[PDB]
Amino acid sequence: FSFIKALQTAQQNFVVTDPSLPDNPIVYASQGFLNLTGYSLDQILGRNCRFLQGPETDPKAVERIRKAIEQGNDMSVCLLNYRVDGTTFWNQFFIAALRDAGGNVTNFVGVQCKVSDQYAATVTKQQEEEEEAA
Ligand SMILES: Cc1cc2nc3c(=O)[nH]c(=O)nc-3n(C[C@H](O)[C@H](O)[C@H](O)COP(=O)(O)O)c2cc1C
Repeated sequence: FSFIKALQTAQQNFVVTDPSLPDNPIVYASQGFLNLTGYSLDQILGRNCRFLQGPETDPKAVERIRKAIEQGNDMSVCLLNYRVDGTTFWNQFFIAALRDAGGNVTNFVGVQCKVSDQYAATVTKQQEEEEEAA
């Protein structure tokens, strides 16, 4: 709740989605998200965030995000995302399930952090090794 306030003042790139609506659409996007991705609000409001994914996005990573959403818990992962002009960037992605006072999930918050090639090489390597383990 103030978590979201904290992201605003930290000027982060994030969206909030509403899983009560079909296909878990975006109901808010920060200015930082618009700047990073090059989309406008009209393009993304009421839409699922998968438009950030492209042909070279690791599907194992997308799957990890899917399970956390199905279970209503938190995770992070580094994957390839795509801007509106089709240019790419490395995204250290974080997602949190927001629960109400009764413990029911009301929202998801996805924070996008653009990261370097150097950083991404290490983390995706570690992710590949984790996947190879299981
Ligand atoms: C709050 C939120 C933020 C999201 N942000 C991203 C993102 O930055 N990058 C990404 O590749 N997927 C993002 N997604 C994941 C997709 O929306 C989708 O949940 C994922 O691709 C798995 O579900 P699907 O198989 O139905 O596409 C986000 C999802 C949520 C709920």
